[PDB]
Amino acid sequence: NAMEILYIKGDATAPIGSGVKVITHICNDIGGWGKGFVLALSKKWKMPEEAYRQWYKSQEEFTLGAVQFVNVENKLYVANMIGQHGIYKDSKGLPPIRYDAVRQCLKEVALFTIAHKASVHMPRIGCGLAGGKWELMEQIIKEELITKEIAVTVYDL
Repeated sequence: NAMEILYIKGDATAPIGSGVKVITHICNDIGGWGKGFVLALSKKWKMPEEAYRQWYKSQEEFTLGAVQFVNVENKLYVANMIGQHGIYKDSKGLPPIRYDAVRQCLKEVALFTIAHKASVHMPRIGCGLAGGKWELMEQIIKEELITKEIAVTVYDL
């Protein structure tokens, strides 16, 4: 019980603190990169977007629950986590967010972060158009990261 999610004001593309850092965000499964946090990423680094777009074309494990890790600076990675289905709600009004997919992604982030002695930095992942409910998303993050003593910072903006 040593760790707790930290919430601060700011921009997850400008992560706080020291050591190796992984910026985690939720991507869709159709290769779309044009709305929300991805725009903040691409302002600062071309690599996450380009890696993701190449991944979409490769169709090599481009599936819900999969994660691509890209280096953007000395000691800084971005995790492109495929955690939402499509961009818009489906025919029965189900929002794109897939909580099970996000959890699977976070299991892979946990292993990566442990191996690299890293901390996690994120926006309020899933909130907004993906239709995620923070009270649920937060619980998944606590279970998959915080309980293993991986620091997590959520950036409000």
